Amino acid sequence: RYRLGRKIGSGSFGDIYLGTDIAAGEEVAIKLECVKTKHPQLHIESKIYKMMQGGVGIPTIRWCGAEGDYNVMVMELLGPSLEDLFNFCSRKFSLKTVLLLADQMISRIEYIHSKNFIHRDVKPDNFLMGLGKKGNLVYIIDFGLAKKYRDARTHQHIPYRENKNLTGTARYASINTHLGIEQSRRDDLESLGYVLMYFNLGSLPWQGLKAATKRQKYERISEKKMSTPIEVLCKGYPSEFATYLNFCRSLRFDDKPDYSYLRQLFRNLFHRQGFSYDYVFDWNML
Ligand SMILES: COc1ccc(OC)c(-c2cc(C(=O)Nc3cc(-c4[nH]c(SC)nc4-c4ccc(F)cc4)ccn3)n(C)c2)c1
Repeated sequence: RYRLGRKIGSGSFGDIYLGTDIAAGEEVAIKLECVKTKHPQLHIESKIYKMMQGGVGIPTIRWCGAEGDYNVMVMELLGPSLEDLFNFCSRKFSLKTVLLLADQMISRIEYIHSKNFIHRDVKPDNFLMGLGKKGNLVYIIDFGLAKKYRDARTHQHIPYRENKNLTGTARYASINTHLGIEQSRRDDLESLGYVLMYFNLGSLPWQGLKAATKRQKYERISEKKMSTPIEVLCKGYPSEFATYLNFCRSLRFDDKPDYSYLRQLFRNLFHRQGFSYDYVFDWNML
């Protein structure tokens, strides 16, 4: 029911291709997993997507299961990632674009959390713009590293644990993630904070650290991140970004974040600039 096209990259635990849904006469994206793999995960991830279905900015998928030597998941085709568009904009976003993105991304993460999961890999590569009439909508992708943090019925939080391996990207990981603490809601939001300052700066001060082993690289990133005060990181930019990061760093393991407070930070800032309020991102202005 699908024709496989060219390879376009890799997800957390599989390979990504373009394809043709011949029944629908539509192009789709296809994720493949070797059926004879040590730790199968595509089916689990598909179940997570299905629990998220219908939410704003949640892609629609179809778990087709096993064809030949591969488990197959099919997703509606989406547009470029925020990293692609960041490079298209020469690696700098205007304050307007950063704040519009911030408002969408805080709420996207809140939705995931409302469905009892934490994402644990918040980074620009995992946010894709929609196509056509939804070209202004930011979608989130990739639940291969997501984890349930509370019981669906009782809302009982999972237990506090330590000595956990880093799951996700080192550049945007929270400080407590580097220290091996079990991730929770606070960590997704802290990662988002680093993503936003990354959009503001073009790079983070813990980028481009040289090391031999990967472990050494991650340790150097961790140390630089813990030795860079938030006020230094955010120097020369509106205080709201530092307030955001400090607020995230003050949350306890099982605290429910005040998402509306953070959105309101950035919205008040947004409303003091004298922008035109047409909803246009930087990449659609050049
Ligand atoms: C027509 O609009 C544009 C404009 C520019 C573009 O590239 C700069 C593109 C464009 C967009 C893609 C693309 O890959 N779209 C896409 C990717 C995924 C995707 N990306 C990743 S990580 C690199 N995993 C998945 C994926 C996840 C689950 C699944 F079942 C299938 C794919 C999902 C849906 N659409 N490609 C190859 C080109 C489209």
